[PDB]
Amino acid sequence: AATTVNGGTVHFKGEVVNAACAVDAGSVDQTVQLGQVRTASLAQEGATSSAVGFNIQLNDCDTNVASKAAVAFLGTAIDAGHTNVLALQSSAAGSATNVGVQILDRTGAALTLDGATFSSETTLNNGTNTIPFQARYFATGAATPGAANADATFKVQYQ
Amino acid sequence: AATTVNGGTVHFKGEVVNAACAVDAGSVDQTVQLGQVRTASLAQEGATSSAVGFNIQLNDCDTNVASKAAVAFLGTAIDAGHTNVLALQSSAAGSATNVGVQILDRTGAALTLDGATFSSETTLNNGTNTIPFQARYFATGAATPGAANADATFKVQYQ
Amino acid sequence: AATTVNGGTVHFKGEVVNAACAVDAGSVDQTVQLGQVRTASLAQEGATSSAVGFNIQLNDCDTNVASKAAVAFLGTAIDAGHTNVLALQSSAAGSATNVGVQILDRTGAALTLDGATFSSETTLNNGTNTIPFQARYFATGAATPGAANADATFKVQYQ
Amino acid sequence: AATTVNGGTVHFKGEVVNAACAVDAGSVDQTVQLGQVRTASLAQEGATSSAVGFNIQLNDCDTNVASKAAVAFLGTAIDAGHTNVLALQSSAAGSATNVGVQILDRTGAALTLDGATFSSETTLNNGTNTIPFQARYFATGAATPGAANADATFKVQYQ
Amino acid sequence: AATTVNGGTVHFKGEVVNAACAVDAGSVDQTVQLGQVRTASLAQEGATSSAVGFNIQLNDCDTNVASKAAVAFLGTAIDAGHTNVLALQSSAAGSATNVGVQILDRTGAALTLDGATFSSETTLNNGTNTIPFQARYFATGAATPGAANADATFKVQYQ
Amino acid sequence: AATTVNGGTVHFKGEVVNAACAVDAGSVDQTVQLGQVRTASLAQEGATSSAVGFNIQLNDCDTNVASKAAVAFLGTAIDAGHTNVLALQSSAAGSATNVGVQILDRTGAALTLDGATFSSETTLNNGTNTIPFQARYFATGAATPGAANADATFKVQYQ
Repeated sequence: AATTVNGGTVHFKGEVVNAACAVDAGSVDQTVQLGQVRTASLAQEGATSSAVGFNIQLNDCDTNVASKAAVAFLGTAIDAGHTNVLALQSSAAGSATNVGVQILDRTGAALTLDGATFSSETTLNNGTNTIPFQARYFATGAATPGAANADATFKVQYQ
Repeated sequence: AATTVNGGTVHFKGEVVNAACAVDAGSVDQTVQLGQVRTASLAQEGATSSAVGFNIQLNDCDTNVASKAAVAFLGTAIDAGHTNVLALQSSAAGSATNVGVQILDRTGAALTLDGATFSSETTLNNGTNTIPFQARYFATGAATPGAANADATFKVQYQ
Repeated sequence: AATTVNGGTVHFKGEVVNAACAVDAGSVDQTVQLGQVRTASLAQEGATSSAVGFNIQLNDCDTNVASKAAVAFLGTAIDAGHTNVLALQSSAAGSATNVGVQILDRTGAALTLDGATFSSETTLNNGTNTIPFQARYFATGAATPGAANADATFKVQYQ
Repeated sequence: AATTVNGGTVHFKGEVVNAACAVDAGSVDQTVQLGQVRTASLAQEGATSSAVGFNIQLNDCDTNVASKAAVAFLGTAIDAGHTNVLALQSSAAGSATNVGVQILDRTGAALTLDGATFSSETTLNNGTNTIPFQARYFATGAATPGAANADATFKVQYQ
Repeated sequence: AATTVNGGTVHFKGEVVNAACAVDAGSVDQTVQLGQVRTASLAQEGATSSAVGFNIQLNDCDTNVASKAAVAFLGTAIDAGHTNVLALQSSAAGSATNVGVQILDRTGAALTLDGATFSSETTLNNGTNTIPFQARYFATGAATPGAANADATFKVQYQ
Repeated sequence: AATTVNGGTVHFKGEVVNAACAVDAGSVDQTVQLGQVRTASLAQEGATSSAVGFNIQLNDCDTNVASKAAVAFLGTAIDAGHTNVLALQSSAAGSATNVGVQILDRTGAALTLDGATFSSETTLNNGTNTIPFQARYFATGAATPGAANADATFKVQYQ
């Protein structure tokens, strides 16, 4: 008779921005799988494999508010100096060696995973704008077998 | 020869309740994303956006044991007085301003995030009962860009 | 020479039940699309549009074991009080307003998305039984443009 | 004017291997549903139901590099001793009893979910090799109604 | 001009072992939820509910180094004498009564949470070995509503 | 009637810096797990295993204020002279021997855990800058089994 208990838990994930563009609910998080890459194939100093395609959906956009648009990516360096390529996940005893995922900016040139690296001339129109980006496999030298997992955060700037 | 080492770790999350309703294993924790909300859109004193939908699954329920059912939500106030709306996560230098997520009770009226606020006439039947709830964006005045993340805990009462 | 790597992943989805009815492998998950609904068309307090048709296939059924059969649906309320209608997906900044999908029980009367709402006199025969159900668009008042996506879980009771 | 916000998130899932075989992007994760199994049907000590079929696609394969090929599966034991059969998901209050999914190796004999159980003579050819495997329902005694969900990880060895 | 400040913090969690088996980075910590258990259901002296399934991934394994393998679990006793069952978390005013989680060894028989209780004949093969284990709800008598949370540490022995 | 008691406790963790970069709330503390490392694998004088990837998020950054950026790490020496590698946690009777975690600077060369070792040419842009860093396993000679846990503090300099 009269029993108070905790049902479950609800995670309210959200983020406030400007009146220029807003990422979709199911667009916030996207799963992009590169696949299994062979070491022999990526055993060259500066080797590049097929580039995966993916774009972040962003509905609710205006043109009078913001005309210009910038893009950036948040990640880690594959081999320190090579900040253009992403690094392994966190498997010190199960990851790969000199193997990562490079990020190409829609601007035309390859971007570097720095976070605040906003160097793109994206056009913002009235509707559901979308930011395209590529991500291929990049080797710093001798690719090794193991784990080639990682993560990146998308960035948008309204001007 | 003969090496004893610690494999890994196992988190045993559980909770004992009454013989009226029991939350499902994969129903215990649910990820609900509101998305990116524009300040200009939520720049009104008492502004409300689209309300997200979500229900907590609860299998194993009886009718002779408990007929009535109460529901409540655990969270924080957006602007103190507005305890009906949830508050920001914890980013003092990256969160939003006057922006939160309101909780609507299935009873019909809007509920306030107080925890012990059990004001709902939910009918408990024999089977897998479920508690519906909505959660839209609520502005206390001038919405600001940044972070609009938060969390809430579900509550159930058997009578 | 001798390289051990992780091929892929296999998700084994299953569920044990009684010897009365068993859902088919390809019948477990069904994709039902309502389509694009106009606000002006659903801008009435308690408006209803065309009802979609769909039935869950369930082979392997007995008659001596269970003669009676109950049915229920798991979902969320469109406007709290209106628990009979489903709610939006989770797009706080891209969903609709006062727009949802109602569920009609094969029993004749409209059922409410509560989960444990088993109120149907379904006849269980020897063979491949199937549970019919309808789902039309329901407006609580002034329909709004955006997203009208949601999900529901089917429920069966053997007696 | 000039507003920097976080767009979304991108999950870069990958894995480096040898120059013998590489799993396809859409082949990495496969959804295999067994369906609803009746207790009465699996209420025998060592009962087996229909076996589901599924094979992991693996393009980019060589023959001069690796001629032999091994296969293994990662999972849990249904009843401890019965490590050959998979166990329930994690629903302590919603799962089944003595009900699981057995794994059959393409080698001919049934394999046990141990992870490092590589006991198969798979032939590696030049092209897109594929590893076949079956998975039927296995009862340790008296099957119970509830949840029969689980997961397994595929394993490949190049020699 | 020239400002030195502390960025953040990095927790380097690791553990050195033998050349027989090594737990994966993301396998080190695993989240296993039992769910909500009803008192009436666990109100019997020595009552047992559904057993959850879970296995600790351990890549990098050899066969010539270690052939035999032992397993153990670290936890607390539910009711002192019943060291086979885990105890509550630490909520003296919010936990349950006579309610815990039992641990079943893959060896076939049920193991007791003692830590150094290595009584299993696990076979170590070349590749990614995995240790299966079950964990159901165990009542010492009259189950009570509240909190049924706890934790356990995995243990492995190479011989 | 009228009872004054202490509810709980709230830890207010914060840090004031310059107008060049500010670490995120959930970015302040990051959990990086290396995993289980085999002694035989790290039984070489100056052995290095897979390097883990991780970057500290830092939103709110300016370009006119600070253009150059320095980075440093705070930790202990694995074997005194080897200040480039981190040392064990504090388990004098449960830690490892000659086993630690090296830190690689994004500048390209490997950095030493000294704290005030700011030797990196990081570019500061307008937005959410991020500092990448790697951390692999480093052996001073004969690796031993036990504990390989440690901690490091991130450092940033604005110029």
